[PDB]
Amino acid sequence: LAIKANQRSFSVQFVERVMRPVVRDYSPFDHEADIRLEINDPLEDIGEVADLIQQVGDYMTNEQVAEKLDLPAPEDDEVADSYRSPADMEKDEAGVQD
Amino acid sequence: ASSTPQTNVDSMGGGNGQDLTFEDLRDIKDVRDSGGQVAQLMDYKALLNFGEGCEIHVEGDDETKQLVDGEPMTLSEWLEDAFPHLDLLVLDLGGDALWYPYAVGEIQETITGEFKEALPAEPWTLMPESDAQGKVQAWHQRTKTHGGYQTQTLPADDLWHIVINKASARDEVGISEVLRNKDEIQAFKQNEAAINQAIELHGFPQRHVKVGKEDGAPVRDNDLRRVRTIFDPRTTDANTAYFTGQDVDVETLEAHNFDYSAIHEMDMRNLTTALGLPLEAGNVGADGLGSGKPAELRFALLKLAIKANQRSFSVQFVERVMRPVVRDYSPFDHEADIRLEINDPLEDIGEVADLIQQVGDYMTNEQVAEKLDLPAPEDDEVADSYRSPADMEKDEAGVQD
Amino acid sequence: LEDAFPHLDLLVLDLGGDALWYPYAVGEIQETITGEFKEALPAEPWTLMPESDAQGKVQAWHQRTKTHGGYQTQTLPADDLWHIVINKASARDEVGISEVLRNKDEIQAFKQNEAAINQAIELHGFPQRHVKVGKEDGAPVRDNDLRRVRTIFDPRTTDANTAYFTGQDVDVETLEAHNFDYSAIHEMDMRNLTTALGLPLEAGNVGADGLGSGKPAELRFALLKLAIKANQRSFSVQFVERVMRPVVRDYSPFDHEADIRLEINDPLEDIGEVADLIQQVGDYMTNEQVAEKLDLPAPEDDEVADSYRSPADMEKDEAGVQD
Amino acid sequence: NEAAINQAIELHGFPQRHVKVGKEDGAPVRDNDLRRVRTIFDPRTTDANTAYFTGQDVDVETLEAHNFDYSAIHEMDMRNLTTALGLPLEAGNVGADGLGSGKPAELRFALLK
Amino acid sequence: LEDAFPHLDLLVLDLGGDALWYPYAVGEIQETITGEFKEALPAEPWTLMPESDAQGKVQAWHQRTKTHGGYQTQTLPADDLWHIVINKASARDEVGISEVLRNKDEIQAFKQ
Ligand SMILES: [Mg+2]
Ligand SMILES: [Mg+2]
Ligand SMILES: [Mg+2]
Repeated sequence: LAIKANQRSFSVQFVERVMRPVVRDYSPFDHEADIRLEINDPLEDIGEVADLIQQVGDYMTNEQVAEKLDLPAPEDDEVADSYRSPADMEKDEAGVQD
Repeated sequence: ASSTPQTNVDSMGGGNGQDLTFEDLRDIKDVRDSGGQVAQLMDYKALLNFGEGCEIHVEGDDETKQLVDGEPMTLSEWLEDAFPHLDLLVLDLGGDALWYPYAVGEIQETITGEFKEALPAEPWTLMPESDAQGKVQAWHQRTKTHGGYQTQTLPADDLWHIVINKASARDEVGISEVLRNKDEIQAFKQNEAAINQAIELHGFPQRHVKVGKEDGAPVRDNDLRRVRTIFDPRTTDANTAYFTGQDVDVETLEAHNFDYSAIHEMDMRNLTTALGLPLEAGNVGADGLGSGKPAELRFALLKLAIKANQRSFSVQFVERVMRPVVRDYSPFDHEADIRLEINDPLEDIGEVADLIQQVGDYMTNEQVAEKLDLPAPEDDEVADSYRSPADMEKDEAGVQD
Repeated sequence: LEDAFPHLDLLVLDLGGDALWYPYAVGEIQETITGEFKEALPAEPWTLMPESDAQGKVQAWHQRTKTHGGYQTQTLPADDLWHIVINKASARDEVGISEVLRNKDEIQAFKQNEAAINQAIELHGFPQRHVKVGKEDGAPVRDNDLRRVRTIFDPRTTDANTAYFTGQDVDVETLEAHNFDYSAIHEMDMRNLTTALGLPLEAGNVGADGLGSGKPAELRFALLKLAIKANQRSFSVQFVERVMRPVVRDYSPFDHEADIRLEINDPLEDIGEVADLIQQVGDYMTNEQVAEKLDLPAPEDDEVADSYRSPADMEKDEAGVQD
Repeated sequence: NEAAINQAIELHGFPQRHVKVGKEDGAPVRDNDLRRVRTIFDPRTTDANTAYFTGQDVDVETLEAHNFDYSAIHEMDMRNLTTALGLPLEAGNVGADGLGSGKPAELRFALLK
Repeated sequence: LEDAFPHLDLLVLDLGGDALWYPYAVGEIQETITGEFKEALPAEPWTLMPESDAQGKVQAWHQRTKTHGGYQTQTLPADDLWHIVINKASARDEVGISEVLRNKDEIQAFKQ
């Protein structure tokens, strides 16, 4: 909680008074865009995340899983937005008698 | 059957404002500013109550949908745009309302038209003036300056104030938990100082050289100066040896053992319990209480206390800062069913996942997404279903399960 | 009623708190500037005392409040006030008992023993230096002589690694820290106070051997839950009967004789234990009964709400094959 | 027995300072002389790290806190009262070895039910 | 932004470290010899102190640095500098608190 409070306080402030001025002054983009910087939790357990994904992956889109699991989102938006696994969808290109 | 409430409210008008002087308020700041163990404990209280962040809900949000910036927003989208860093504001004000009798601030605008922010004010600088029915009718401000102090008064119309700790309903001015416990805080600091001074004197052995024969010739100060020069601990080293006549004795003041650990554990127990924290927050522990139903009770009590503070803050923040912002700067209905809710700091998502495995068959996909702290499904038809969205996708074809 | 009492969770904690401390919680019913119900508004319970008739019913309320001078006094006809009593001597007791006043002697005993320990730690918890000067049966040493010795041996200016050189006729004695079991006195005090206030020992940051385990644990936590249930039911009945029903008469188009219940949540539920139960015997519970135990909204369609097999199982029977 | 323990803790639970003044077999010290010594050694105005400087004919003795097992007296009293009122021992915030386990537990909870 | 801030993981650790030790992390925005953004460039926080207006906003920055003799002094318009405060007394506090100066007494006690 103390780390989260410090991280959010730094992140908001870094975006608002160094990233946004750079987007005004040196960039062809809109500086009013919804930029967030986020700073990683130092004490994550990826095994605890993997356990969670096994228990309730059936309620998470493939992008939500990739986000929690700290991976790039899937290549195709159609599978990224699906709930069932990308491996399960590939396995449904043919496949029989499971 | 009353418009004006017909029951009186114990107003100490003989005490001008409340009996809280600016010096009492500035002494709360002195405790907060000072650092060390007591300040860190009250920071842990703020972080438990408010550090896990927040979410805005509007009951029936979908029906609010309106073209604001020529494009669609519901009131939840508009409020999320209006209060973009609400997690910081909630931790700041929630902190202030735990230390001081209130958090307090003003509503600010852009140079013409739109809402800027809800802007806090330094709570030690401000005290309320109350009417005979206990309502704050004006705010009085004293601030440090180029000279000593400057003084200011404000009509209580564009300020807002949140009270967590209060004596009762009707109490619109609240209580500082610090001033309430000042005697216990003083006791803690005094015992800490007593231990530090006792370690300095008694925690370490000291050399006592005795010179001359007992019932023999007396030794004067100039004689002891030469002996001091020989036995000086400044220039002695670990493996120095001494050669003497029989009439020189190297005695020692032993380190006189006392249980400063138990005194610290006692002090910390007193302070943590006085501040309503569990003993564990003070880096101190107790036997048996770490286990079973004894553990379950104290952590249940902590979560109940947090829940009470969170609800008291959340209701009040909506009713006297979010709703006024919706009247003054917004195209939506201010009478809409807005709720702020502040996250439980001590959730176990593994326990939630275990629950969803056992009884997911009785929860809609939206109820599951809510418990699991995720966005609701994209299509309302699947959101409202009871069987998993992955199972419904699997039923686009699928065979021999 | 949910629209009439939007923040009832806060009101219940406020009044329930007051009715445990004081003999009663007490307050009034308020209206908007014309017409509608505003709120049930509490009043400061230390400021109000009831006047009882010969049959023990409260016939009037008497209020004393601090003011610009000393005190001002007020009297109210007990018609638009309402009051909740949790702790009472019996039925017929319409005025109730303060649990604090009832236990005042034990609270005093606790505070006295606490003060005694703090003073004992200050005097006896820390060793103190005793320098003795002069030879035994020798020349006497006067106060002005001890002032110079005090200046040498001053604990204020001494540091951890100071060394001393003396003639034979100076003795640096010590008052040891004289050991006493203040921890056991605290445990005893806390046991007395918690048991007097009907809380378990564990609430006081104090614990007991064996009592954390097995049937010994189960009994004390059962006793706590029974005491809570008794208070909750006593408050709930009374809140409905003498504030919610009057509001339903005076400001509502509904029947005040309707079967209203307020119920207050159990603080010590284990949702995992409930989920285990639903797995074992869900096959005997309707979907509404499951949703009630599990603390969820009832299903959207009454036909599925009233069914015994899961709503997910019924959805799965919209087609589905080869399970 | 409860009142007796509270009084015993007050008198015997805490150590007390005994300053003895004058030389043994020496000149006597009168009440007005002890009043001035009391003023020097007063526990009311003493603090944790006070130091004392004296001639040889002043002794700072102590009445140690004399150990007695008030916990066992409480456990005995509570066992007496709970059993007299037909409640299990556990109701009084007091416990017993072995009796929390197995058939020994099952009997007392069966009796209660 | 990923192209503009290629080593943000190091910058965040440097500034985040400074903003925990000192009342603020502080720095400037730098450009290539003509046109494009170079980097957000930190500055040594012990060398810089802010000047606050009556409303508590930093209106100028004041800099003292060691040199060939003793010290030289510099002043900057607070327009092209930027500064991050983690530890602060309240909102409105734009100058922040050093956690070290706050705990100096406890640090001295430890070392002694
Ligand atoms: Mg001689
Ligand atoms: Mg003589
Ligand atoms: Mg004589």
